[PDB]
Amino acid sequence: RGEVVGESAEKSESTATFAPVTSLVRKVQVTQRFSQEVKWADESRQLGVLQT
Amino acid sequence: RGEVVGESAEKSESTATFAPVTSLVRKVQVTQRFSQEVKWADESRQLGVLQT
Repeated sequence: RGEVVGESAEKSESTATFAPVTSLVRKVQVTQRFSQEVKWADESRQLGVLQT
Repeated sequence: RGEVVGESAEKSESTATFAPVTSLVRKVQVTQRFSQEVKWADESRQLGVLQT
């Protein structure tokens, strides 16, 4: 901030203050489980279940 | 769905789910009955009745 001062009046200081802020780190996973029966059914009959 | 995991938190599973749906089959008929005298009237006068 600025300060208003007289002719030989004593001057002050006012200085910028700073602080840090920090990230977190999040790991996200998805796991889908199915029978090998479902792989056989899809690859024979062309369902597109594994692709969807 | 995704799951948020720590550095050695235990990972879980979430899998897609599916179901089938089925059509019906439906047979539709229209039958219109007329006298032989109507066919003769129509084709001799050009009535257009049988075209309609």
